[PDB]
Amino acid sequence: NPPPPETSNPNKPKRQTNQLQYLLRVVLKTLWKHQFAWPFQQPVDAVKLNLPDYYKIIKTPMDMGTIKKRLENNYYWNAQECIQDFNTMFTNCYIYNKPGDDIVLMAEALEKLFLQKINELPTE
Ligand SMILES: Cc1sc2c(c1C)C(c1ccc(Cl)cc1)=N[C@@H](CC(=O)NCCOCCOCCNC(=O)C[C@@H]1N=C(c3ccc(Cl)cc3)c3c(sc(C)c3C)-n3c(C)nnc31)c1nnc(C)n1-2
Repeated sequence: NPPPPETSNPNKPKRQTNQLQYLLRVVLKTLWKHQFAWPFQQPVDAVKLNLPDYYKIIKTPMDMGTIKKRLENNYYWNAQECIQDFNTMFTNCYIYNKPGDDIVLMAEALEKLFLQKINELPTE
């Protein structure tokens, strides 16, 4: 297992935004409470899951556990940076797995929920 994605950067000035607050308050909390959140609340444990090829195949690993920390650490520069991490997290799941897999069906539901909630976003 690699080290997790960084959750802070001393050279990146901390920053907070109306949308970044909404993404932590509204968007992240919804998916984190969702029944399908559990495979995404932390980085993929390739060791525990016996996935030797994962971190060779998945070049940009991302998870909601990382996203939660970054929103709480004001690591994100703007909402768009947080949004892309969510999409990257779903994409990794989609490409690494096979069609019909349960983890795909769950990621679909979580992604439709993610998109439904960011239609309700301010502007910045
Ligand atoms: C004694 C033997 S016999 C034997 C072997 C040996 C040693 C060998 C072998 C290998 C190397 C060497 Cl040198 C020598 C031998 N190889 C095996 C076969 C082999 O190569 N295995 C390793 C490759 O496995 C890849 C396929 O993995 C399928 C499962 N996918 C996942 O886990 C993805 C993962 N899913 C879920 C998930 C799933 C379902 C649900 Cl509802 C929800 C989530 C998930 C997350 S996070 C999380 C916390 C979970 C639970 N998650 C995310 C996010 N995104 N994705 C995932 C083999 N083949 N023929 C023979 C004979 N052998």
